[PDB]
Amino acid sequence: GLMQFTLPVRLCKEIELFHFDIGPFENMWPGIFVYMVHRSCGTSCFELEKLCRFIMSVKKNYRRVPYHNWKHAVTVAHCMYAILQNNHTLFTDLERKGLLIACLCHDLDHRGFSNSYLQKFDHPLAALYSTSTMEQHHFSQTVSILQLEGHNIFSTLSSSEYEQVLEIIRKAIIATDLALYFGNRKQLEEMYQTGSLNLNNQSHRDRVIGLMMTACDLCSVTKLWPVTKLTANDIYAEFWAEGDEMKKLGIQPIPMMDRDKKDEVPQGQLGFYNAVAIPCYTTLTQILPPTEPLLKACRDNLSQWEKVIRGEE
Ligand SMILES: CCCNC(=O)c1c(C(=O)OCC)cnn1C
Ligand SMILES: [Mg+2]
Ligand SMILES: [Zn+2]
Repeated sequence: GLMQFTLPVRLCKEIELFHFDIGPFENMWPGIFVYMVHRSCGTSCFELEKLCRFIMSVKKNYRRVPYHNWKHAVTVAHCMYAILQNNHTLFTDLERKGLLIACLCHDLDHRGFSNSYLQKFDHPLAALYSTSTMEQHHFSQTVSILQLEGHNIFSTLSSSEYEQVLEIIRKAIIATDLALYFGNRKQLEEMYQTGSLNLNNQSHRDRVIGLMMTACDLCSVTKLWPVTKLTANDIYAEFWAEGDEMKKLGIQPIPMMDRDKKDEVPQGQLGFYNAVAIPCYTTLTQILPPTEPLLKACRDNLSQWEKVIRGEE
């Protein structure tokens, strides 16, 4: 009850910043996650005992893949923590609870492969879920861990509060499906420029939360250059493994995933910053002006990728 989580001074200070890196000590990441929940939500909102058991079942159900791992889960929850703390009054007690758990859970049981590879492989998950294949699985794994004896961190919500939070978490996780991002940000762009955007309109909140999810999911592009640069290696380790599996099915992969075309990464990053990241943080900043640091950090890293092509590194 009177049990707080305290961090070392540098973590205590740096964690509040968008660009915070959770460091290489895995055994600290749970404490970091609880610290974020307690400051974002209250020391009340979850029974510590039940949270601590949920966090470890969640950790256990992430795999040892180069990028889509437990570290990704906590980095993505941290970025949601920075957004929610810089936009205090805009979000309800339940949204704050739901989104942090959504972000920790959003890639549960990822195998390091795209929705596309499953479809070409004809993986059984591509039969059970025709769109947002991994993402329907991720929410499905979430609900399974919530159903374990001593794991319902939501036990003390009213019945209708329970269905509201599992609905926030489902929309939140599904929205991390990048095929859905393009449409969602188009509709948010138009609604803010024709001025019809209304944060009291549930279908509008849904879209805004969805963009937040995309923004947190992508947030390795908003870190300091050396973090972003080293994360890019992990991301390409999964992409080239997938490309190798595409070749194994006798399909030529897109160049992004072809490890022979390692030369074109810097140009592939420019495409992704221009086509996805910058448009994402731009529209986010417009709706939530305190998220600007993410835009500024993204533009800086766009700049750094340009210097790699110009042969300046
Ligand atoms: C699979 C997740 C979607 N993409 C990314 O998260 C990403 C990329 C990328 O997609 O690059 C494509 C050439 C580059 N940096 N980051 C964070
Ligand atoms: Mg995902
Ligand atoms: Zn993710």
